[PDB]
Order: sequence, then structure tokens, then C-alpha cells
Amino acid sequence: AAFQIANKTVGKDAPVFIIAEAGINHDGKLDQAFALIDAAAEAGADAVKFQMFQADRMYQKDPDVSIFSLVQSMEMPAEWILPLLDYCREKQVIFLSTVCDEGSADLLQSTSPSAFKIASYEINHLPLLKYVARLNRPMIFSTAGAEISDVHEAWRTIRAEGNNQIAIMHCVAKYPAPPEYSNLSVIPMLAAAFPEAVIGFSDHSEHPTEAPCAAVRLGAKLIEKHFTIDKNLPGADHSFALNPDELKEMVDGIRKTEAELKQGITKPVSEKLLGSSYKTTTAIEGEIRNFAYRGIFTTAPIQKGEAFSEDNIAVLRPGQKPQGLHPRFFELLTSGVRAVRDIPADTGIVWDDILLKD
Ligand SMILES: [Zn+2]
Repeated sequence: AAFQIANKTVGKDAPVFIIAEAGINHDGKLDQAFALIDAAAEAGADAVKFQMFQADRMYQKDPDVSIFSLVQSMEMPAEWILPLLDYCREKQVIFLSTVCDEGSADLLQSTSPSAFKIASYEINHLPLLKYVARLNRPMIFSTAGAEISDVHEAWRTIRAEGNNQIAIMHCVAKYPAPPEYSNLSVIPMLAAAFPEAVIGFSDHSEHPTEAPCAAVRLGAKLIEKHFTIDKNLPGADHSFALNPDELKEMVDGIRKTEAELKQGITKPVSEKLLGSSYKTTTAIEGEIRNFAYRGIFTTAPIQKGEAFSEDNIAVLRPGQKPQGLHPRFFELLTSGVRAVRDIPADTGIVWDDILLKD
């Protein structure tokens, strides 16, 4: 299990691939975005990751579409993007971002991305996983609150499209995540369970080295950690992210641990960090797979008799609403299936909406 992100190997015998996660910590200032890039580079990270798309588009569908409306849906100003990419290319770091639908995917695609990153709550956005898999770039997906079957289904879905360059991140959705909640024994379990996937760890814990290094010495081949330029900035994700020094410190930790392993140096991992190998949601996450993953929702009122289509249902995050049918049924419903009763707009689809009982 190995593949290429840009000019760099990820997986068996390759160095750990380090992603510095900048998020929105540029505070809307382009020069601060360049400074985050600098910090990542000086730290010796492989990749720097920015949020491109706004969270709203994940909970509600937003209505020949104008570029001037498109840009209102993005996190950073569109005029930043080529310059950032240029500046990454010259500081020899790999720019990465996250997609959450077909449209965000297309926007990112238009910049020739090195990999597509998928967040935990889209682990079951199967139409999205299929759509991006067909672009033939590496795919990194996160697994906060997932069980083994979700990980498997996401995996199979990408593989079925002919794309076998997959990395699976273990992750805890709490931020920050107390050490006790790491459950690092999950990393070897996933690696044996998916021996053609490359397995990483997105780290949401505060400490600069204890969980990153323990993960690496349990076999993780990518590490993701948040960083900022200054921890005291009025916290976007500032307060709990690593500052530039701590980032460099983490990297040096990881790289030393790698070379120690090359020498045969053992180093056990604490009971506290190991936790349980049963891949599942934590006590501090609490069944997000039921209330936070995507489902199928009406975007308009649907009337009895009416064909389901791309135009009246969508694969969306529930927010506060009760969950819609699993996204695995989205293709089926839009292939000419019809409502058996009126469905209000903004309501998750349910079996009684599609199954005849009269
Ligand atoms: Zn994160």
C-alpha cells in the first residue's frame, strides 16, 4: 500500500506525510495566509491545508449559475487562490483542501489538486465519493465517529470506480481531544483490516508530540495537526492549535521517531493512548453517525406521485433535523422512483415516503 501525492510517496517505506492544517487561521488577511504557509514550510511539513468552502452549503442546498454568487459560498476570496498556490509551490509545500459536494469538487479540480480530502461527516456521501474517485487523484478520508462498516463502504465505493490511491485517517471529532480519547489501537486494526489502504491520524489533542509520535510508532503514515501563527489570537481555531515552534517540534518528534524505528528502537505506547481497538464513536462525540453524517433531504415540497430527482432531494447534513435515508439510496430514488405521500421541504426522507401501505 503506497501512492504519490504530487512528487512524494505516501505509505510502505515512505516517510510519514505531514499535513499542517491552517483552517481559517489567516483571519481573512492574505499576508497572514502567506505567514501560515511560511510556518508550515519552516517546520518541515509536507502539506499545508486551507478551508476553501463555507459550512452553510453542507446543511441547506443554495440556489445557469453566476460566478458572483459562487464566490459568496467560499471561505477565502477567489483572488487569493492562484497566489496561495504559487506561494506553496515556491516554498515547496503541497497545498491541500477539503471538498463536500460535486460543486466544491469541481472548483478544487480546476486548480489541479494533489489529493482530495473528505471530512468525517461526508464518510457516507457515497455519490460524492464516487464522483471524486473518478477524477483519479489520491483520496484522504477521515473517520470520526465511524464504525468499521462505514469505513468499509466508503472504501469499496472509491475502489469500485477504479481508484486505488486511498488513505484513511483515524480521528476524534472533539476539539481539543483529551489524550484518553485518542484510541490509537485503532490505527493497527484499520491497517490489518484494509491492507491496501494507507492509514493516518488527524490529531485534535493539544500536546505537540505525545499523540503524533505514539501514532507514528503504531504505524500511521500521515499525521494532520492544526497550527496557527499565534495561539492568543481571538480564537478562530487559534487557542488549541500549535504555534510555529510547536509545529517544528512535532515534525522533529515524528522524524526522530521514524529514524529510531529504522534502528530497531521499540518504545511502547501507554494504556491511556491505546484505548480500545473497537472502531466506534467516543463518549465525547456520542453517535454522530446517526445525527451528524449525511442523509437524503427534500430541497422543496414533494407531492404524492412526484418523481424524485436532483431537483427536489439532496445529500445533506441534518443539522438539528431528524436524519434522512442513507445516501446509498440516492441513485435508486433519482432513477424514476416516486413519492407515495406529500413530503414537506427540508425534511429527511423516510421509508414511509416511498413504500406503499394502502
Ligand atoms: Zn480538524
